[PDB]
Formats: sequence, C-alpha cells, structure tokens
Amino acid sequence: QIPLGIYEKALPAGECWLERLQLAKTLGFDFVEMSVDETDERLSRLDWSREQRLALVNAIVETGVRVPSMCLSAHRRFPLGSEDDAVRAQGLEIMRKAIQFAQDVGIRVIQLAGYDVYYQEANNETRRRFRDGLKESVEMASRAQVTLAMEIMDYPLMNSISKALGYAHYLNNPWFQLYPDIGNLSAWDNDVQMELQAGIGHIVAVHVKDTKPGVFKNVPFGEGVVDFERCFETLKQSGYCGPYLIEMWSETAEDPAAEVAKARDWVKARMAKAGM
Amino acid sequence: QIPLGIYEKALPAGECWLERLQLAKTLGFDFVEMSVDETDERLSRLDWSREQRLALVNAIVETGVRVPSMCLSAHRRFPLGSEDDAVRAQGLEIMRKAIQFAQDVGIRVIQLAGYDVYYQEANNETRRRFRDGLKESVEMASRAQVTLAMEIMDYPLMNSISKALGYAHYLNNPWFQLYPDIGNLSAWDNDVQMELQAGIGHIVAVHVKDTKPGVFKNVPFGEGVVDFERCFETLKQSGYCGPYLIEMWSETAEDPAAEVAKARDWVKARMAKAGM
Ligand SMILES: [Zn+2]
Ligand SMILES: [Zn+2]
Ligand SMILES: [Zn+2]
Ligand SMILES: [Zn+2]
Repeated sequence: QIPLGIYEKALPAGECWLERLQLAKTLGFDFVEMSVDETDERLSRLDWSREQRLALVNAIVETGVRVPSMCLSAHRRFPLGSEDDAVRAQGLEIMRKAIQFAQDVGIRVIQLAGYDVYYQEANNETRRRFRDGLKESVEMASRAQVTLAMEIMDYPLMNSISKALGYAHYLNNPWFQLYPDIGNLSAWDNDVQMELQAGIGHIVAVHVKDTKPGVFKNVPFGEGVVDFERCFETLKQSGYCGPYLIEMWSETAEDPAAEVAKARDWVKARMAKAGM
Repeated sequence: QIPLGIYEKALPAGECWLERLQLAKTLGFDFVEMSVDETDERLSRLDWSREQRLALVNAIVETGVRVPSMCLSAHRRFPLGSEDDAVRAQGLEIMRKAIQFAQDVGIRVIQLAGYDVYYQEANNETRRRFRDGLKESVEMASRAQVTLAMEIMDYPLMNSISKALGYAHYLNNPWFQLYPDIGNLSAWDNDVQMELQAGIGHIVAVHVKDTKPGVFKNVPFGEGVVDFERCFETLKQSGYCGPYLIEMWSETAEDPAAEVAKARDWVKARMAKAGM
C-alpha cells in the first residue's frame, strides 16, 4: 500500500513532536516530513541535545508515524555555491549536522535544495563551488550511509529530472538520488511524463503540490497546471513504490487540520483514479 | 575519515548492547554490524518490544558507536527461493520484520543473503521464487526507504559483483545496492580488481576478511589469497568513500579483545600502504 505523508509546515507550529505526530495519524498520514529551513528556530534543531533527539525517536516509535525525510532548505540562506567563503563553510557545516541528525533520529532521506546561490546572482564560480560542495556532501553521506536526494526545484539550475540526473551521473554514488517535486517539474518547459519515466531507478520520494509558471508556492490544488492523475499514472506504470508527500503551508490557516483533510482527500481521489 | 567497523560476533556475546558498543569504542571502532542469523535467539530481535528497540537507540546515541548495518543470514534457514511455501512465507515475513526493525532502530543498510536456497539443491523454480521474493523485498524497502545490499557470496549464484549487478539492473531500484566481501570475491575465479571498479557506483559498504581457493570462512589476516593493499588501492582510486567492516569471530579465539586490536591495526596498515 502507498505511503502518504504531510509536510511539517502544513500543521500547527509547535515544537512538541508527539502532538504533531498524533495529529498526522489522526489525519490519516503514515509520515511527516521535517523542515530544516532558513529560520533559526528550525535551524536550532541541528544543535539539539541527545535527550531532544531521543525524545523525537520516542514519539515516532510510540505513535507509529515516521519522520523518514528532512527538507534541507536552509541552503537557500547558506548555499554551497556561495563565493563568500564564510557562508559556504556555514552551508557545509549545516550539511554535516543534518547528516549526524539523520543518523541520530533515523531519518531515511535528506532532500537537498539545488541552489548554487539564491539571494545572490549565479555565475560560473557559484556553479563550480556548488558542484564541489555537492561532492563533499555526498562523501559525508557515503560515510554515514545516509541518502541525499536532490529536489527538482523552483530554480533553473535544477528545474528538471534531466538536470538532477546530470549531477547523479557525475557523482556516481549510490547515496545521491532524486526527489522530484511534480509541481516544480510542471512549471517550466519540461516533458513531465518523459522526465518521470526517465528518473525511475533514481526516484526515492515524490513531492505533491500544484503550481503555475513562475508560481511555486501556495497555489491551491486544482488551480494550477499540474496533471496529477497523469503523473501518478506514469509513476505507477513505470514501477514506482515509494512515498508521496503532500506539500502545503497551512500552518498559517485558521484551521490547518481542516485544510490538510481537504487537500488529502483531493490528492487521494486522483491517486485512486490513476489506479492507486 | 574512513569509517571502520566491527562485526558483532568478533566481540563477547550477550544482550547488553551498551557494553558491546562501549567495548567497540575503546577498541577504536566507529560502528558495529548487527547479526540476524539462523538462531532463534538472534531472530527474536525482530520481535523486540518498542522499549527494547528504544534501549538500543539510547545506547548508540550515548556511546557514539553506530549500528548502521544488519547482516541478515536468517535467509539460509528461511530462503526466499524455497519451494516450500511455508518456509518461503517465513523468509518474506523475516524480510518485512527486518525492514521495520531497521526503521525503528535507524539501521541504514540491510545486507541480504544471496542464496535462492542453501541447504537444498537449486533449480529453475528456486531461482524464480528467489527472483520474485527479491522484488517483493525491494518494494517493501522502497516504501520504508531502507537500503537492501546484496553481499557477494560463498555461493555460485552471487559469487561476484557482476552477479549482484545483474539483479540490480533487473530491479532498477535505488534501494537495492551492493555489499562486496573482498574475501568471497577473491575465493573464486573472479577478476577482483575489475569487479570492484565495475560495481563502484553501487557499493554501499565493504566486508574485510581473508579467504582461500575453496575455503570461505575464518582464515587469519594475511594467510589467504586476498590482496588487501591492491583492493584498498582499487577502491581508493575509484572514488569509494564508504565504511569498511572487519569480519572476525574472535568471540572465539584466545583473547578476543587483543585479537581484534591486532587485526584492526593490520587492516589499517594495509590501507595506509594503499594511499589511505
Ligand atoms: Zn541513471
Ligand atoms: Zn517540493
Ligand atoms: Zn549499474
Ligand atoms: Zn562478509
């Protein structure tokens, strides 16, 4: 049966994980994806004590709701391509800490953000520094035996499965894999269905959200350009058996749980249509 | 860093995992590989309670000594190729329970036994049943996001990297990888150094021991046909950045602790001559 998860930032903001995990179970999800983003509050998770780490493991084992993956979007703030050597070193230290964290709490996959730089302008130097930082991250990941899976991004350097496969070929490492976002993939000039089929033996997780050209965030399900039934059809037929994660940001909604319930039923209807 | 690890059965027996991990720490090992073999005793680990599983996580985090991998030799007794449907079901159940155990406890890689059958003679039907059992196993691993790694075996069906690569290509799944034993890879008529280069983007871990033509188990370090310095050179030059696990049964043989320290330094000496 198909594992279905919810993004952390879809649910109420608390740092009590047992409550967060119990809520996910109640809403019918098998898992939660943790965000380690640009904010200092989530960034501080990497400096958690042994007891804070073991408390998360406790809540997981007790509720049965897994935290198999981490979204590492902190690299938008501290990119690995930064020609500011201080910022780049901060980005690699965050990579090191996310992997140790992953080891500590049994996170299966760290989703990488494919930005060479975000708030600054890319050039050849940012692309070379990003590539080297990726090799270095993947080396750390080989030692720890932790999967780093590159997201297909809201950003041209990594805006297709083909571009992620380029990096995968260059790296040639079993611990570097693919985590496509079917929304991000659908908002450029890609052949989406061929891209999905092309990545198959590299795809470890799928992000599920709607988008429009140039709009990658908070676009409501059904109001964008993503052909969900087609994407699930292709993935199923091509032999994909991994998890799907509903990505939304309803932490700011009046009733986060009610929004998540509606999004879950909407996504599930389309999975069912496509044979799953 | 080269992560160096020690097989469970190279250390004194029992179920206090805290003491064992502590022992491996003072001996200078980064990690311990757990065994889930043919004994009811070790199989009952798959039936541990949430509390037993948590106590193991606690000890790992306390000591800093990881348990990143599991040797799953239990399939010799309950093979996936068995023409006895009841024996086959048991092996599949074991596979399922091992994946969940790996989830609960944060094990990175489950090392699979590459035998269609072991105590019976193989035929087209056992090969077929083993093939479909593997596929079922890999689908379970994809949902859970747990790596299953095929060991290079003391058995003709999987006696090279090439054989494991054949299965890897057939399965075309990121959760099926490769776990070469350089002893077993050397105990046949293989081109060893070619094999290790061939498998490189699939190799997640490496078993280190010594063997002879025909003889597979416990030949002391240096007395077999394994060219350690050359194997370590091939892997170093090819871009391997993963762990090495020293396979020993010291738990029997004289002063177990003093034997693993000799073999630890013997392995490290061979690695250092190879550029490492
Ligand atoms: Zn490929
Ligand atoms: Zn996404
Ligand atoms: Zn291959
Ligand atoms: Zn071995």
